[PDB]
Amino acid sequence: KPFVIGIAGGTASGKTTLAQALARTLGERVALLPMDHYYKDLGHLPLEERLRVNYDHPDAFDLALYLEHAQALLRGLPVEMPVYDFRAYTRSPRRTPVRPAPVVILEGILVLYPKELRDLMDLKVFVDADADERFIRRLKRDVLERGRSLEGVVAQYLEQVKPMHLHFVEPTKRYADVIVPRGGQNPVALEMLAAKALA
Amino acid sequence: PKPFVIGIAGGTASGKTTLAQALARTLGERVALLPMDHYYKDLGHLPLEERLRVNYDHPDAFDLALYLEHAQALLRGLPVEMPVYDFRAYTRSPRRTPVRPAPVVILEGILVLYPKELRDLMDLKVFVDADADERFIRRLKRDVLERGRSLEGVVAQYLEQVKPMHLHFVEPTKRYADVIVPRGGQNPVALEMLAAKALAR
Repeated sequence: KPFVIGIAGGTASGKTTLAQALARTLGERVALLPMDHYYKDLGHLPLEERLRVNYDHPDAFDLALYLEHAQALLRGLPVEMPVYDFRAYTRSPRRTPVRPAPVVILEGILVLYPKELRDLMDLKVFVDADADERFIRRLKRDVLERGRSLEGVVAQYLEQVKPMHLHFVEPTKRYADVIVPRGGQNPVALEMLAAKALA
Repeated sequence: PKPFVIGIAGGTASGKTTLAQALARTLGERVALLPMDHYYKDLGHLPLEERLRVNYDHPDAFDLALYLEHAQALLRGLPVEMPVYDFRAYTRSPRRTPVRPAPVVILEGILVLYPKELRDLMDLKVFVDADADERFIRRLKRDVLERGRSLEGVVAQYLEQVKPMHLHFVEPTKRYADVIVPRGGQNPVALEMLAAKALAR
């Protein structure tokens, strides 16, 4: 019976801001599950790998765990969402609690990739943005805010992000019920999504 | 009381028409529908031959001023005399059809999101997206099966007239939309969301 909204789109497409805004509009009546909070725990491998891994490939995601959490929230059961130790680039043993709610938001680049996930959604959304605009947003954030080097941002985008978006993320757009452009700055679409939820 | 104005664009046979009509159906007498394809310029001053060569997908074929005029009228709860196209003479006939005002107005058509003046009148800008191959197929099946056209005729007309206009004029307007609707002819979720958003008033 809880309302399930899946929100997909490219990295830095504004899908995150869109989901975060949707949640804040509904307050404690929601349960947001960020797929990026579900990378495969690779503590066993050295820090040689990890960071060297393609975090945009489906195999990098602990799909099984995500689905389970999605299913629990659906059956009114609270989950222990995984906290990521970005200090060592491995899943932190710390667990952030997610109280079940009448409306559930599943957002992430591959939230529309698996059928078992799509079937759980009452509403499917794809945040669309052009590659150049998505690259620019990620750029401005990493270089201007996070102090990353220009060169590094370019390389990581080209060898890791772009090939994954084209091969896995982009095709999932045809499964969406609604496609939202300018996901980070689109009051109308936000309103439409919230109103449907409040039903 | 504004009222609520929705722009609905998309390519030919993208299902934009199907979506608008179905949305208006849910809203009943509470909605005023103005398809821009009822606003092609009057070409009586042109000999029949010249009217046959006009590309009806070029924005120059549309009577923008008259459309913008009627849109502004309905925004004031004022009814309008929407024109009717005659297929016998390939031109706008003198006969009109009254469109009564309503709390929600739907401006639909190819290029409905093309002019700035029109977009400024819209509270919600929707673009119905569909791949060109599918748009061709849909239009193809409609013309051969329901209009008795040959496959060669539809292709030539599609290649020399429709495709270039869609690429140069229609496709670019997708960037102005607030929401993109795929599979416009069969999307109850999007249709419900549009219905419920209009029912907000």
